[PDB]
Amino acid sequence: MDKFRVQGPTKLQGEVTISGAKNAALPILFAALLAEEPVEIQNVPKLKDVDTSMKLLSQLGAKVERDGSVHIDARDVNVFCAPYDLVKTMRASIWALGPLVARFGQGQVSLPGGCTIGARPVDLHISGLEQLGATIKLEEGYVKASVDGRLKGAHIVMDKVSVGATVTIMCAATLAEGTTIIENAAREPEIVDTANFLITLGAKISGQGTDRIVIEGVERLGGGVYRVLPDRIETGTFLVAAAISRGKIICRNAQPDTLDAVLAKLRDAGADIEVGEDWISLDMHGKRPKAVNVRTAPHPAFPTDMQAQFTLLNLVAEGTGFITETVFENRFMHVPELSRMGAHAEIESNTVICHGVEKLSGAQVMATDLRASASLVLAGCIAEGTTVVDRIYHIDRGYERIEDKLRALGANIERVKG
Ligand SMILES: C=C(O[C@H]1[C@H](O)[C@@H](CO)O[C@H](OP(=O)(O)OP(=O)(O)OC[C@H]2O[C@@H](n3ccc(=O)[nH]c3=O)[C@H](O)[C@@H]2O)[C@@H]1NC(C)=O)C(=O)O
Ligand SMILES: O=[P-]([O-])[O-]
Repeated sequence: MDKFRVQGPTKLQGEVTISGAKNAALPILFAALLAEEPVEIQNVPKLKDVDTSMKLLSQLGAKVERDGSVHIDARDVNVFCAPYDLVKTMRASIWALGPLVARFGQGQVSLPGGCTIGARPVDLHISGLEQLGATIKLEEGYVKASVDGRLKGAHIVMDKVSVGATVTIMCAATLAEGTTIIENAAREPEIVDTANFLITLGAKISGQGTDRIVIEGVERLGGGVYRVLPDRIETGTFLVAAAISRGKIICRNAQPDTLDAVLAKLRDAGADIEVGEDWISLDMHGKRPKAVNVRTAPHPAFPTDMQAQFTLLNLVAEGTGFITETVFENRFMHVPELSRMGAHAEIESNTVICHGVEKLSGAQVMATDLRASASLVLAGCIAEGTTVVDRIYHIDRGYERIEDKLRALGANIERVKG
């Protein structure tokens, strides 16, 4: 059980290089199961979620190695099941289903269960596949999919907006007979990156990043080389790190058009922001941030993966600000932890109401969330005294070596093995 011991207060300033998007890497690694010649994915972050993906790929029969880049040879894939033991540790494994059924006509993936952040059903994944001609049944907890021959292009109108299901259907359709059209598709940058990787292998896709995606089936996909886009969530997290510590920062290897909503909100909090073509700068000019009001929603609105960080900002800001969550309505476990550190907040239904205090106090807190818990580490950096963040293996799934980057910004942080 690793822990972070953090010493503050400390003013975070300097620069940071952004790693590749964790949530682009993942879908792409699973899309590689479609490829019949070898592919190299560049700029992949070193995260536990990538490790788990590789472990699953390999288990399926693919040939996988890695450093900066990941290498995948999916020619000899010969087992078609993502077993309970893996899926339970990372529900994104469900992404194996699509490609497996599209290419080999069969696929067995464990049905994911409960998550601490809220209800997370996969009905849209299943329904999308059935609509593409797959037959799907559930036995022994496995969703078992099969198709005689290959899938058939279809006009699919999505009941609600879903990143996961949009990816599942998009990927499966690349090897179907004819044209698939996805209506009400998710527009997340990562879905664009995934589509562009697919095209690189010889797929025919258009409309990615808009609500309508068109896929023209081809008979087989090849190999190639593709570089993953920068991680907007990591970028946001560090921008926020500076904004709460009254610091200044430059983020290198960024993609600004990816963060419109976040940057706009940071300006409202009083930050001075400039952007280049692959950098973002933020300066607080020694100022304490002003409270803001936020509502999470699918891209390009403000992202749920940034919600906890902005909650922290508000909790040390001037005034009162609320944050409403419309994507994961129970994603507030960070709030009671920040309360142990002297933050003043209440939760009414799916809105947190924050009353900013001048400074927080060090305490023992517990991580539980892949992305959200990073806010506990950030809190540690600006709190008065010593904070111990327990159970950071969660954070290790989500960020590449966060302590190294924070230290290079002035943080007093240490990883211990209690
Ligand atoms: C928490 C993850 O980030 C999440 C990110 O929060 C969400 C939204 O941004 O989109 C991905 O999740 P996801 O695919 O599960 O999210 P979505 O499917 O868009 O969620 C849609 C919403 O509709 C619901 N939903 C989803 C699928 C479905 O079949 N039915 C359904 O009702 C879910 O409850 C959810 O509340 C990212 N996960 C990955 C691996 O990319 C992470 O960082 O690991
Ligand atoms: O359920 P898994 O995303 O921790």
